[PDB]
Amino acid sequence: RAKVAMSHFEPHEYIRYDLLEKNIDIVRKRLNRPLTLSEKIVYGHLDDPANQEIERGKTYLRLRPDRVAMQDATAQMAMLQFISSGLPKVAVPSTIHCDHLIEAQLGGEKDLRRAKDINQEVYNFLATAGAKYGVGFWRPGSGIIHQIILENYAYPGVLLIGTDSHTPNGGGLGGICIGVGGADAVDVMAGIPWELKCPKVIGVKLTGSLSGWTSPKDVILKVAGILTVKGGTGAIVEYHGPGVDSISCTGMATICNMGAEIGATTSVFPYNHRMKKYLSKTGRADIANLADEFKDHLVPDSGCHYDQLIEINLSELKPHINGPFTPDLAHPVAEVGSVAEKEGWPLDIRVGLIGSCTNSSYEDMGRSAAVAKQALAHGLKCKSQFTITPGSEQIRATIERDGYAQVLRDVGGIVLANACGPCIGQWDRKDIKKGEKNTIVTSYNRNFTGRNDANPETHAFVTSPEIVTALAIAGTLKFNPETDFLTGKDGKKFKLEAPDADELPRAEFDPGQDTYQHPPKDSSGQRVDVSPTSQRLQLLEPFDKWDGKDLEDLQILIKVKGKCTTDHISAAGPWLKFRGHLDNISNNLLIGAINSENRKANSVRNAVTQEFGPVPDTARYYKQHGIRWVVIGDENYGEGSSREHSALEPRFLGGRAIITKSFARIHETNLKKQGLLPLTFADPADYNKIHPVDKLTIQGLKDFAPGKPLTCIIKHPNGTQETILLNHTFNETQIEWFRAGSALNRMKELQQK
Ligand code: SF4
Ligand SMILES: [O-]
Repeated sequence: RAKVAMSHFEPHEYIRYDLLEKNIDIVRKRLNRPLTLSEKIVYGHLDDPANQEIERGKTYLRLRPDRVAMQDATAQMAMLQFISSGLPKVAVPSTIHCDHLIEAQLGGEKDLRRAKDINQEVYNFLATAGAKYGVGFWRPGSGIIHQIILENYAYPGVLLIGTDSHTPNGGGLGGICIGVGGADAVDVMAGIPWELKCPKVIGVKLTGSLSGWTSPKDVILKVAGILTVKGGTGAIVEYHGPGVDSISCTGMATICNMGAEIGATTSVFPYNHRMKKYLSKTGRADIANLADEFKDHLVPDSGCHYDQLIEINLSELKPHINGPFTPDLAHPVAEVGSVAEKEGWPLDIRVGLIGSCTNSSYEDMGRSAAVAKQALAHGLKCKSQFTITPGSEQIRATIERDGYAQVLRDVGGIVLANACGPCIGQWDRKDIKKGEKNTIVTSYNRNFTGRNDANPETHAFVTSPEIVTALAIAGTLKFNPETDFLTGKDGKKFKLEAPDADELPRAEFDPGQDTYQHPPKDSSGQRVDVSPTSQRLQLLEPFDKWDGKDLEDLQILIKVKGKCTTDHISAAGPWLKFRGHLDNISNNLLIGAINSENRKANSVRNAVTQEFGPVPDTARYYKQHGIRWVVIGDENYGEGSSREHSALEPRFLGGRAIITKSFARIHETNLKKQGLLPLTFADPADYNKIHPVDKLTIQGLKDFAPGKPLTCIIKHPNGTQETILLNHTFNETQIEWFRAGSALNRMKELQQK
């Protein structure tokens, strides 16, 4: 047996491709059919491969992940729940990355110094709880969670879970990396099996090769346009075909990253020589050599069956730019100017923003610098404001060293700290006023309303970093880098040629400053202090167990119209200040959702006072008076970012059930984890039978069972009653979470008490 360590920081934790192989072989003896690559890695990690029921789309798999990664906006509540479990140490390699609480304002070093003073209490809490429980800690300034994972922790065949919806990024290195809520990370840190509904597999066969201005980002901008934001739900997207070898390993991670915007469980590429190359240049040639010996297990079987196949010819793909509003409104760059003109979207670009974990590779930075040096060679600078977010300290130190950062400063860019910043709305943006209509273009991934600056009228478009750079120099959406001319300082018209740049540094990567803090797994006599008067951190009081009774005469808090993402439910931005304080963050509950009654945000009728007011204030009034309530939603409810606060906050303010036409995956799991009932209409037209004034009784909880629907009695004010049926996806493990009041309550019953 080979003894190759999982990373440079865990020299004693070895990669177990021997167990992966053994489990794949138990499973293919049972199934007698070819396995896709995602099937090999996922079934290769089952807790019990001989007995597990495997039906794509139907069974819940009990899995053993190799490691857990958390970022600091979700690590605080995952760790406060681990502290209530009472367990002494994490069971698997786990890390915390401090990337979400650094606000962009002054640029780089100045913003990091300010964040360290402002967020002291929280960074402290996380560093101490990390030292105490055996969790590795990447300090503020070190980089964004997915770039640090790609550079240090992802490898072919890993099963990794992360408390962030863009965890799929690590699929660019052939692993299965899945986004989860904080309570799912607590299961694995605690050592119990992790459950995942068996995925469907969408295959995307790539043919030809990219060339010119077309980059890896255009592949997933095209795929998002084809599948739409609800097309990937419950499936893994598995890229394959001869065109795969023409994409860099970091380009593969860009594509897997943005698969989060079509609702996919994750995305994955097969192990090939581009990944081998990246592993060797990031100090992990021993891992590339071991994966070469287990190569058969890290590619799909011949003839495996995909549930949907899409074919993309890379040689015909053109540059794309998606938005405004939703990531699946796809346009060629060649025609977004004309469409904008037509639709009334501002053509003048105020800000061009590149980088973040989706698009800060060395190759991305080099291609953007290659565009920028052509503008500089004609005496031009950006017309738009222009920001650059490096995804890690290693990338910042290396592009600084190889000269790209200076080219990007000379065209007018400001380099921001190695942190999410504008990508999750941590941006002190003052060039526009709130409600001023304007257009920004980014090389990020989500461009939903208010995501980047909390201004509903900002039209955000997502594209590749080299296209953001060319459009920031032109200053307008009415500019096509492939066809159009700019006028230099000197009066000559010139055309931008297609950027060419190296994939990886010729020299090695410069790691930059010391940013990792290993746990004393010696010492650990750390005491975690949470002040009882902190406004930022609060220990959890357990939720009530189920009373054994049906839910009668539930009040509707709000019937939501249309789209309701986790940012409508639990907004980010300034509310990130309270991600470790459940009572204070609950003051944002559902403030962005549209009430069907009046089509306004944050204005619902209080049933007792008959005043219209804020949703959190109304939910606290109902709670205070003993009125149990419900939310009614439309399709794909809870779409988006993974924040379990979206499920914790309604449980905390007295909600009992959320009834919708359908749920996004991570949010439905988070609702079940927190003791709420996520239920869907057995007939979606019944959404129209429920009016805001109706009261509901959910009956049948005594006989709650997998596959059996619950009965809902709609009680109309005129005395009419209508019965409808509601489906649920609970298996009996999950019904036990409901009966105990939460999954954490259940686990504590199992820990002998
Ligand atoms: S907020 Fe943006 S930069 Fe931060 S982890 Fe998510 S995708 Fe990456
Ligand atoms: O994310």
